[PDB]
Amino acid sequence: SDRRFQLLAAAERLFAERGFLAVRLEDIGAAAGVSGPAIYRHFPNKESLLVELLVGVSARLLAGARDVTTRSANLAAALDGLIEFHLDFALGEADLIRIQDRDLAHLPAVAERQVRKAQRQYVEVWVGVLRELNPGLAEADARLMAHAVFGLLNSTPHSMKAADSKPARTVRARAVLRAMTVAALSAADRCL
Amino acid sequence: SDRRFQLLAAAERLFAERGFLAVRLEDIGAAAGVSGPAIYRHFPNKESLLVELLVGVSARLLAGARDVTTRSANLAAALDGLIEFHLDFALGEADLIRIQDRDLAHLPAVAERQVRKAQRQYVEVWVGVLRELNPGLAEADARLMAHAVFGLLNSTPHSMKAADSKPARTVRARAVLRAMTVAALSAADRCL
Repeated sequence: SDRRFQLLAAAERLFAERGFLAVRLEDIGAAAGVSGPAIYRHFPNKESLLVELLVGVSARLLAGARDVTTRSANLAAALDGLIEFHLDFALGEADLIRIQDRDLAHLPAVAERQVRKAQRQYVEVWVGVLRELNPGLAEADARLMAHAVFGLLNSTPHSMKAADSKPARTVRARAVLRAMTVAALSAADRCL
Repeated sequence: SDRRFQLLAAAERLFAERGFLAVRLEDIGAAAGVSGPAIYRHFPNKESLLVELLVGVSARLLAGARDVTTRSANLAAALDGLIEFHLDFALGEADLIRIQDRDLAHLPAVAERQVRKAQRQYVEVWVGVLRELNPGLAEADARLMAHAVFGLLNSTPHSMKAADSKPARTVRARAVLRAMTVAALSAADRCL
């Protein structure tokens, strides 16, 4: 029916492999599996994809994270809920992490401000939960731990590349990273 | 005597705060503290600084990391040596990490290839040490562990920004980060 979402999918990958500037809109629809010039109806032109792609997913992850917090019985499980929830994003949507890391600056200034706002709030969602579990942590302490863990979790692009993606490797990748992050937050709490 | 290094120093800060593209060579020497056109003798023009800056430091960190391996009494101590050696770079040379994050693409093809070559080998130095400490782990495990740890350590620029640099905060950053990375690497050895 609607060839739009099929086209976004193609953009995500092509922006992930070769750079945003490297990728030309012409071969987005070609590699996508879509018609000729009917593409130039909803995604003229290139920058328009990047914005929906980044701004969209970023707004979700903030909502999705703030949901985990609301739905959690207590704080202990809220932290686990986040760890898992981010791990899902981290291992599943490994393309968007690379796009975050490179092509965030080739986003229109209005949308860039917007995406950064969401990231900041998403870190603050963690900080909130991380800091209420251990009130002896300062703001900057929670932040440090929060970015630390994300740094660790979002390091997957340097390991979970296209020539890989085997589900046996993914679940083992998940198993470890989880184990790493939980033990990293615990070491932090004890240190301070 | 020779105001080249003073010019290098200026560059690092200016490339870190404002983007590479945004930085004009004119105001590198201005904010640096140097003469007018005598600058245009050893660093014409802009791109030249970025290459010496990145290629120099990258090639050093490889050497420095490979030194830690050699001189260390045993393997367990070689890991602590590396963790501490990277912490030195991660927290101290915070500017470069932000430049490695963004403006690696605006390096000439020959230099970019060389900078990535060093990063790759620097990871392999860890891999080598991390894999001999636990031969139960396969290659792809020790890679994921290495990149995991670097993601955690190189998350500093999201906290230790220019509006700060109070040494009390850095020793705390160093203490937490080390504690987190050491606890994380063991969790990895256990889980798998």
